Amino acid sequence: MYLAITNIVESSFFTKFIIYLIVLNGITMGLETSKTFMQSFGVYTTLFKQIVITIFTIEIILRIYVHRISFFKDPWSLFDFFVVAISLVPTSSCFEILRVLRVLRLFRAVTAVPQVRKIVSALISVIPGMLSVIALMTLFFYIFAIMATCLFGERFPEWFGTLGESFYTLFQVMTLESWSMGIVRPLMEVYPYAWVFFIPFIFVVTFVMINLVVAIIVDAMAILNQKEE
Amino acid sequence: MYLAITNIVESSFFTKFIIYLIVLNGITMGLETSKTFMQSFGVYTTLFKQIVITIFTIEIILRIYVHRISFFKDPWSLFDFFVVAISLVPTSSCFEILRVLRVLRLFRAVTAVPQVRKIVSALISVIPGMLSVIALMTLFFYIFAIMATCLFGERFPEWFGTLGESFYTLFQVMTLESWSMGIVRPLMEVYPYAWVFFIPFIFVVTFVMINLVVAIIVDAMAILNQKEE
Amino acid sequence: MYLAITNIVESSFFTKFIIYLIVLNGITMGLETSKTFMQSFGVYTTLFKQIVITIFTIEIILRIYVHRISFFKDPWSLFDFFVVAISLVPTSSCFEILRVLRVLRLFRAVTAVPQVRKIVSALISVIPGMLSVIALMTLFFYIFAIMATCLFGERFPEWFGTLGESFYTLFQVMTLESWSMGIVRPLMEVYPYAWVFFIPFIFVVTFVMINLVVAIIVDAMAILNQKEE
Amino acid sequence: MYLAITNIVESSFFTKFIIYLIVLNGITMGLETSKTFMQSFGVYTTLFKQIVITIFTIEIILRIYVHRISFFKDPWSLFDFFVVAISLVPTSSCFEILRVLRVLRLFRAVTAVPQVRKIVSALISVIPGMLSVIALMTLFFYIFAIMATCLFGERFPEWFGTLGESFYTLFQVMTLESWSMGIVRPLMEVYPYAWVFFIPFIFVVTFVMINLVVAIIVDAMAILNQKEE
Repeated sequence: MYLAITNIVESSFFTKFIIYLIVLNGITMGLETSKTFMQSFGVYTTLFKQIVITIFTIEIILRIYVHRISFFKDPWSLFDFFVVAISLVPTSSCFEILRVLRVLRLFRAVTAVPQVRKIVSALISVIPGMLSVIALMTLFFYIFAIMATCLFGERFPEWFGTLGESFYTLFQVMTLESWSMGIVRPLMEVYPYAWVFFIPFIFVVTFVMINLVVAIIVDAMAILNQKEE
Repeated sequence: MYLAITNIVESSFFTKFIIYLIVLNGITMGLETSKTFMQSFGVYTTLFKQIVITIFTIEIILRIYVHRISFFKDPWSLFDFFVVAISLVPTSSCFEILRVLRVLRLFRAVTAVPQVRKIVSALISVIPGMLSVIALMTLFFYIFAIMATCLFGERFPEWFGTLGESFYTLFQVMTLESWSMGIVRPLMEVYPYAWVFFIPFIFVVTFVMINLVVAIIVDAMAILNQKEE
Repeated sequence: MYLAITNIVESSFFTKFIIYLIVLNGITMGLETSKTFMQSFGVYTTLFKQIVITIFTIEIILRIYVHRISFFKDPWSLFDFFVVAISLVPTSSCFEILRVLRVLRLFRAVTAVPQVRKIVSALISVIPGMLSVIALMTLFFYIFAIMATCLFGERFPEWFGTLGESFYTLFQVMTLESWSMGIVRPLMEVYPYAWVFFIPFIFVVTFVMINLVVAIIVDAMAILNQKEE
Repeated sequence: MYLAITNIVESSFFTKFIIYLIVLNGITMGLETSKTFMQSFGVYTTLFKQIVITIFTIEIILRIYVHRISFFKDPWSLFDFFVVAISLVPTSSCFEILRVLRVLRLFRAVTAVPQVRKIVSALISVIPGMLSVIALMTLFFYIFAIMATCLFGERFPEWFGTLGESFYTLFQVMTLESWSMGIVRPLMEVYPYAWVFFIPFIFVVTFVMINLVVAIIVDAMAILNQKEE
């Protein structure tokens, strides 16, 4: 009946069986990289793949059939429905296998007891300031990318062509690798005063990326210092 | 009258209209990078640019006409007058478009509610120590640049020529990229005991740049630990 | 007798003599690098090596003979038995000399007084969260290595061949050096939309490596704020 | 008399005159890099240098003559006597000009009021743990340099020759630049299992360099939490 199926979806036996077969498919996705193992057991492994994908679709849509609107409030349901919906089509560049990320559900069972609850609570509570931090960083990258494209546009072939590639190059200047010997020394061969555009930028955006660490450390100590009042 | 004009400058309708047209020309500068869009809609877009910068000078000087000395106390007024006055000349290397940075005014509206007030209060209160930190860093770069120019002056063409380029090269050694395979291995081909000039330097200035992070984290927790007394 | 030998193993004279000869062989392996010193005093030096490893095996197995099961509870015993048992064979790639690491026992005597007790207590207490952090990081490297092998498998010769080398290359992208000019610019010569695989990855795993620093700083202040209640 | 000379050494007029001429020689050592300025005003400038260094020796030895043993307790006296005594000889590799670092004495006057007293107190109090941290790091570099020299000794020409150069190369691996494309990819062309020597090392020593930041942040908050009891 309706009540019996809503019991049987929440059965720990069959749910742990879903976890069993999904970590099984995770390790045979680890085995698919070894081409010889796919030469040896190929039809068996693609049978494993196709069967666990169709029964994965079966169990997710049965989770819909039991909890048509009751399935809405769970962010883990947001996670697994993202995994089903975005990775529904396999006629693409083989990237179905990110559904292995479904096994992240098992790491709910480690979030409870051994002191990582405070860390994940800090990670959850750091959201409404870190989003404003990344919006400020997007504004800085926007204005500096448009300034860099107005300056170093024509005479530079590949690092400042479009808006997206100029954003990419200034992002790589933020990641702090070879801005001198990959970006500056070709640029000072033409423009002798392009250094005064980079030197504030490498300061300000890495300083904001340090301020993010400051914000998450004070957010991870606010819950600690809550315990004295 | 005079009072009515001082009311009409503070009208939320026309002020939000200024914000509307400034984010409009901000995304128009986002569109100027795509040169096909400038090929198609060019006269319209440059009409947009010229008209909104003319009325931008109009509204800023009207803000002067209403608050001749009352406009002095606001650091946001310092900001917008910097943006207008330094970027008043367009007969230069195309860099007018940093007045898009004016839309930073809109991010006052996010500074109030969602917990970033403590972060920006930490960033405001970190000033009178971080200025001494950057003065110490400037002194270290000064003495190490003059020592580097006395040592590696003649026999190296471009990394230690002037004072500014030597300061630049030691700054890049502080940014920690290819000091070995871009700076050391040509240097040890001539001077076999020039390593002991770098190895203290890469330690001391990166250690001070870590101490800056220490100072801003303790300043971002001082406001937190103030709330128990 | 049995009791007298269990006293003489704990004799401070002979135990500090073991410490004397083990720091002696530490600086002897510091001297083995200079091959002229091995040309001059070589037979004496290898005599020193063979005699101290023979008597080292003697004293460790005498520590077993006195404390057959009483020797179990010490993690320092785990350390020295690892050093003896894993490096018992010298017919290998010359790597016996990591038994010099035995002198780490002497740094127990600095762990007591001068304020490093709090640091080593933080390092001991940071274990049951940092293990979950490294398990999460291993899962991320697993899924991103298999996704990288699906995407950049065939047409790239050495950076994405097996599973281990693809894991290695994405680890090097985590170490943040030349992902652009060593990994991206050959990749964008073929795939024009392979950047959107890297740009989330370099964000998420370096952000988790920053979160590790957050966890160890709040663990090093929890013992501090313990002292007010 | 004797008392009057011990007053006249502490005269604020002549002491501020020493500070005046030492910042004067600081800025003209900033000017010596411009060789045209040395072409124009050269004899005057070297006259300035020679006269103020001989009167610098005069005032330092007068500080000795007034306070023969009373000059011992000051670490600033340790600083200025280091500056005079180690840099007394000018017949060397031109490196006299580090006595410009004497102007650091003026930054005592900024250590008092504007909140940096807590930062420099944290920097003073971080000593007896950070020395043990750097001793541990020296031991790690010692054992890993000897292991790297035993493994990659013969077939590698310049990165693993002596003990000092192998220490230097593993230090550069700690500085995290081109360990892959400068150190690994030549090494995996011969040894296919040398990666398992690097991958623990780049983890452990950068993790200890992060733990240094942890120690200095908790030391900079211990003085903060001192103010509640």
